[PDB]
Amino acid sequence: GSYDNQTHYRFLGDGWVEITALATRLVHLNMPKSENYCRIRVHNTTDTSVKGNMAKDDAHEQIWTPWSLVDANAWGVWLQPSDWQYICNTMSQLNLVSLDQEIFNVVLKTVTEQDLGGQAIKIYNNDLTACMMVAVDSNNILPYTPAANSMETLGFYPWKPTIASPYRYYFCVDRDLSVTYENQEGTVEHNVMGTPKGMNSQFFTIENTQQITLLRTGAEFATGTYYFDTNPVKLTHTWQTNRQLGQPPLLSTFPEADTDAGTLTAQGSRHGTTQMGVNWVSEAIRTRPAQVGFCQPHNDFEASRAGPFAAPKVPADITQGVDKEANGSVRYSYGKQHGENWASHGPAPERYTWDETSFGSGRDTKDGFIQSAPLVVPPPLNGILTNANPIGTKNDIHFSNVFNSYGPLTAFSHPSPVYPQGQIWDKELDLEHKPRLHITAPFVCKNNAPGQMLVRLGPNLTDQYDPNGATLSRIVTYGTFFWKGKLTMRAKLRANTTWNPVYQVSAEDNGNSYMSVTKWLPTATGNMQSVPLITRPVARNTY
Amino acid sequence: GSYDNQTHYRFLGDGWVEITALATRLVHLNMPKSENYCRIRVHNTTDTSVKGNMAKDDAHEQIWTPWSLVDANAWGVWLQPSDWQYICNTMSQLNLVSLDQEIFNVVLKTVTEQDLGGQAIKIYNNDLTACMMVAVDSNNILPYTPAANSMETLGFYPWKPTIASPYRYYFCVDRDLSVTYENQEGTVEHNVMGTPKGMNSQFFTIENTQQITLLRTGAEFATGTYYFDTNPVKLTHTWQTNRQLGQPPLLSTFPEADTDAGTLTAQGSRHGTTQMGVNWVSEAIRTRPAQVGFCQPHNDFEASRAGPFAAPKVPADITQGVDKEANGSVRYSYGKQHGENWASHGPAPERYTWDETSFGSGRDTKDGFIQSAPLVVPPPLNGILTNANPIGTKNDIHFSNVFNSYGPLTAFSHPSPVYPQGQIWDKELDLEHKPRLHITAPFVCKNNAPGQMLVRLGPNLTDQYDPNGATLSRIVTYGTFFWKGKLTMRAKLRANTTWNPVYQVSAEDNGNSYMSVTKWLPTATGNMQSVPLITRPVARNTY
Amino acid sequence: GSYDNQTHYRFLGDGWVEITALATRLVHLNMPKSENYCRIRVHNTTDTSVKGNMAKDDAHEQIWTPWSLVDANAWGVWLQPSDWQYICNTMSQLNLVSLDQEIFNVVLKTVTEQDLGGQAIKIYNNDLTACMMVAVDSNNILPYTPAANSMETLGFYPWKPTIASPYRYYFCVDRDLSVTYENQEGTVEHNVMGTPKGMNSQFFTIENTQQITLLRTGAEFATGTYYFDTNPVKLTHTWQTNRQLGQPPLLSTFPEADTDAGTLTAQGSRHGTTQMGVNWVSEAIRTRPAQVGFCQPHNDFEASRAGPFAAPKVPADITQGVDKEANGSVRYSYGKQHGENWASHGPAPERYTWDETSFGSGRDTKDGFIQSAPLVVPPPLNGILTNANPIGTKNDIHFSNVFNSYGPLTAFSHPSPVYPQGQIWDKELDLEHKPRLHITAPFVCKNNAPGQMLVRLGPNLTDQYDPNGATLSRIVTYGTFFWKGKLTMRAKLRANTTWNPVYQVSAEDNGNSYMSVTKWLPTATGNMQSVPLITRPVARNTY
Repeated sequence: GSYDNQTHYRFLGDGWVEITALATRLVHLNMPKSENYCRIRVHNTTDTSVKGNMAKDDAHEQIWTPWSLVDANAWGVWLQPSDWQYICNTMSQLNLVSLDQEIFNVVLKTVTEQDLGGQAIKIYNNDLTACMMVAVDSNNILPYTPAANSMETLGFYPWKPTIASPYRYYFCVDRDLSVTYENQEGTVEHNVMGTPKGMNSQFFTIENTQQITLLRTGAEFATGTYYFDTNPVKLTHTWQTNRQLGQPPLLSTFPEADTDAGTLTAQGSRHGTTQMGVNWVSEAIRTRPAQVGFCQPHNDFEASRAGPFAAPKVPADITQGVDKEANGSVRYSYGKQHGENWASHGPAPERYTWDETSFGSGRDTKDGFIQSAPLVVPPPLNGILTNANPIGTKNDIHFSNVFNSYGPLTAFSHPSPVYPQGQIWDKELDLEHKPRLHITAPFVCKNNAPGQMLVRLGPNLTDQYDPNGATLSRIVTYGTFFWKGKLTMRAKLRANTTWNPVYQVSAEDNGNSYMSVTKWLPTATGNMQSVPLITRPVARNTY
Repeated sequence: GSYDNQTHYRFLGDGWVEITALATRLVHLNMPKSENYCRIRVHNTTDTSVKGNMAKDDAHEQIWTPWSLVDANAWGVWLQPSDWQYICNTMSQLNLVSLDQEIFNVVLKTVTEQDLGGQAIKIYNNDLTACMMVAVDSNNILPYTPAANSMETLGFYPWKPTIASPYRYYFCVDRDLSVTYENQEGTVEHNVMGTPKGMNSQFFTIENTQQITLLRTGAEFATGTYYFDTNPVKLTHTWQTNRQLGQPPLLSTFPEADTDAGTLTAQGSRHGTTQMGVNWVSEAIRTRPAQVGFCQPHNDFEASRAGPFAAPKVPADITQGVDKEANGSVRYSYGKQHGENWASHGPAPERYTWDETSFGSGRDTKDGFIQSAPLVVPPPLNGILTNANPIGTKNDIHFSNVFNSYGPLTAFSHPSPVYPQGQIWDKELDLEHKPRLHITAPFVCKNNAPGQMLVRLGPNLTDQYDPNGATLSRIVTYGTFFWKGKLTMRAKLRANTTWNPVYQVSAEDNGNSYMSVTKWLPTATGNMQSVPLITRPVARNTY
Repeated sequence: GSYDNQTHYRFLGDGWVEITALATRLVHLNMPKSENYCRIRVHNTTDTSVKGNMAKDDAHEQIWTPWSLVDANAWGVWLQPSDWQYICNTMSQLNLVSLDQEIFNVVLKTVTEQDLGGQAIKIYNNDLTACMMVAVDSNNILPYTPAANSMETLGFYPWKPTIASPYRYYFCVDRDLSVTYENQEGTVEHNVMGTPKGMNSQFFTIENTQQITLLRTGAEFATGTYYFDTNPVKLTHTWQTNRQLGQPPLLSTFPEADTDAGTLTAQGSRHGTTQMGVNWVSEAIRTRPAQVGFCQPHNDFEASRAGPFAAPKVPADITQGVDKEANGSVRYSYGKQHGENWASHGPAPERYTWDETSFGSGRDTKDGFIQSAPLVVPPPLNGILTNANPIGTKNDIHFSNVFNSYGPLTAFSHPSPVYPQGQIWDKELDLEHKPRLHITAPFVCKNNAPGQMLVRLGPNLTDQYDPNGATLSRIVTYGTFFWKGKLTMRAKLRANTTWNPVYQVSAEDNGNSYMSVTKWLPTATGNMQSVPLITRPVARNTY
């Protein structure tokens, strides 16, 4: 029964900090809309029957459970904006050690109607006998639904009450949606969503799969110390592109003044190795150890059995010919509970394009080209496939949209954790050949995910209860409880090597910069906001 | 000297079955056509000189050895059709522990001619002194030729005598075959098969490489318990595509009746993350953890030093816009000894397109498209590369034939073992960077393959034997022997999680279904057949 | 205080699974209609005074107790539809080991009236002092009333609240109802129900016979581990009829093609034994070891001291001349709490004719006949009593309605447990010569039944309580409590003997088959249903 909410750094020897984060929020649990598990076939035939709207398709089928989950899978739950700044400036890498959770001070209440002055007011009595059910999926039978996807985790301000994210999982049906364009003459050949297949139909109930701990008013619950098995993410970014790996060419002449340029040895009489057949070596055509960053086939919509979906890109830099979509810049969309300014009296969420700090893996899709199989030094008109030639028959789809250049020697940095609206852990997929990375979470658990902590208000019935005919009348209940977490981490402090001062995440004055300190400060009525900080300030050397 | 042929399941604790399969067949060994090793240059100049016939090329060069191999690399040798059904319905995964082999009851006979009634009958005397040679390639010097490729393993019915597959391996020559089309004006520029190169020419004799155990009539041989080091394959299939990973969007309105649909929150005011630049999030464009299944460049014919060959695809689902060739559905072609109906009095084999159960990795190549680098919600005519636009100059080759979308975050399930005509183990290639999977065998041995068991009738000469001039007259011999194998496996029983009844491989009545029980039943004259069963009935959850 | 609801299989050695089922429901206990024991003489003189309505008689006399019983005597309480499928496909037999019960989280509430807006709403306060009474009939003095007879056991879906079945038992009076037919001229000679006889009149109160544990709000109760003594039922069906026992006759000629038939040795020169006097032996008249299945006198209405009742048949197959009533196919009639579709907005229950899988004991009542005492090979007109000759004077009552052919060598299989609406245990009758089987429960307890668990809301009186004059005014109370059970079982895994794939209980796609998976799936509003599964898929060999 303690409201611990602060982070303790415990400096061991050899520069190994043990960051022990702590979080505590008041979760406001409400009664379900129904106590029944039900599959709801979502289909937007008013939005995909228009020609060209295949990216506007969100038609699916989901089992909707009466349970709701307490998901704390975001960094803003555990760390302050000043704690992320102290970690990112000073530590060199971050790892996850353990995760301990707890539920205490369970309080359940009912509502009642009383007439006062001609109107009806609410009366909030206590239930000293009604319970709430806690199920922890420690073996992971149920589907893993992280609430950081729909932005439904716990609130990032410790002094605010939190709602609980309702639990639902995907039921697997068929969907076949035709491919048109923006003003196509004709029709949509297929817009049909199928039936439950007998092969792969999984109806998971929480009751038949979990061991449920009933919590009456005044009871506490605890899951003891899940231990992580993840790989350490790095809090320093890389800058070396493919043209900055190895030894530079030695200069024949040196600059006399500070503004002059140094000339190299001529290309016909220069040493080194190439892979082209020309009898000259330059900085562009050389033999590098590997290829830093690769060319994604950006904005492709693969079509599996469940309808079209955009293929996920690995996030890289948006290099100066600025292309956010061609490199996979994640566009977040969060609410008032997760970082929006509370003075935003609008229905639209606050949205932010996350810019990736790894400057070596970006692909400028306007200065990339492909020449012919022998190398001529000026290529002719038919000997170069530039990024302005139409692929197929149509313009606006050049070769960079279909060129996939992932190879056996492609190296790329792990994508950085965005601080407030991020996601900490994700479980690895149950397929036999698992991907190398997840683009949603920097820590992919190798063995087993921590438990989905599901909570549910137990049903309080009225006296007229007939279990046969068509009705379920129950007393209106709501419950509030405290959740306490404890995320132990393990960081390594930064060594100082370079001469010049490195980049640090400081907070500027009240202006119009992005680290304006008026953001992380409550207003005259208390409207806090959390905007994303930078994760990897200090550069590191790749090679 | 025991005819063990049955499978014993031994249930250990914690649900760990030790399946100990057993096989025994009577192998009918015949005399070779010649005792000489000879390289036979196969070249079909009557079939590839026609324009467009580059997939009809089977021109190569092979060393033909006088030895024949006893290959038991198929599941039908070890398991009954009722044993595969008990394993696939009830176990969750399968692993290989050991493999023990044995050769006993060696019987050699000669033939003779005797005149009876004006015609010549055969007389089958015994050889009590002639031997047969057994070589087991336990160190794997010789080339690894699995006889499950040419469908030449042991017979799948235990009550039938079996022939032995002749041993031959590939000799490495050059082949350059020109690329034409179906009615091209012109000629074939190159249809020449080269000479033995001095660099890579390997002539492997069984005599100079192996230790040969001579088996006279009444002797037995045994290789003691090769121990496997393979990875466990899974007997449960996945259904989750890329649009069914993660948390579903929460519904704003719920369906009133059982036939209504539930509407979601509008896309302009929905939370989550994308990787496109639009200020709305839908189910198609979201940020998934990985990409389940990838886009193969289907029906491409790469041309190495030894002529053209189709690049192998990873088998996936054939999702409802049915495309068996674009996802790599293996087309088997077996004979009367391996699963054809014995009443099929024809020269043509029985052939079956194996359909893959992993429903999440299939790629519908008619509803896949690529848009421009910024995202507009209806794309224009020049802003989408659909699957009906010609690539290059010609139709019927759209972008899906050349789009390779394998990336650093591509996840895909291991392909399932087809039961009767499958292949159990394959050795990993001796290259320095080995592939992730083999599309022919679910168990790739990490250290060393089990031994190629080669057998050969020892030469019985006549009295006029001159080792110099041009002849080798020898007595006509044939031999029959028993082979006994023992394949120990290790399976894990299935946990029951879902509410609804899962899919099971039952046998329907005498009708026209695929699991009609009249298939696995001998006819009025005894014509059995083995058709492929389903390997992964029960679905599992990927994420 | 744990909501365990899942089934654990614990695989011991030698293939002996210990299935430990678990159930937990929220039982909604209501106040009785009166606190008095009262015998209610039910007599439908508006329904049996019509001529011919003797099967429409449900006139009896019952003591109605103020107690209600928590009966968990059905398989749907303990097992999921996917758990029955895993047991029936994979296990060979089933036995009952123990049974442990528990009552916890007892919550009692009253209702009150408050005026709001001109109408009266209900107010549900708590009783922290009122109790509920729990009596467990561990010695079985009271009459054994299984609530699976009137379909009043606990609900089969774990996420639904359950009502408690009211307790009542039969008081023994006389009833004499005359036998008429459908349009008889005359009258009903006797339709009189008698008085309490002094010899056999038993008035059982729960108070004077049981030891009652009072449970106030926050107390728990437990009955410790009743241990069963039942016989194992078999989860594999038989198919061998009386004409498929023993050695077949050897064929003289064999079929040449797959469609030909094999002829036997002629009957005049065939060996074997008969029991007829003819000098020829055929397949019909032979000497079998026993008689599989017998001929019940179907649809007879015996008349004891308490009125007419249908004599119970042993359920057998309904063999192809389909007769469900002549073999005793049990016709179940269940409600919305026990397996009806919840979208059925009707007063009529859902009803299902249970079909028995034992294919060897069925009696086709159209191809059965009786010949004369010596055997002629074509019988004459007066030498055969076929199933079209009238018995007595009237048609529609042939000899199969009165032929009872149970003998000293009649063998018959035990009837199978229907899964959802079944009944698990029944106690054996207290008569000196007990029947061989019960047609309602596969496990008849040899020594002592588990205890009838009776529950009752303790009386809460108002302040004006006079124990003499005619009134009992009490406060309106209702109570909810959790019941936790634990049924340990003991199964044996299936051995695989046959070559062909055996029958398995799979789930087909969304169609119109009986194992359509849309049945075991909630709808868009959550209307689950439980239809009966098959209990004995895999066949076994009788002889």
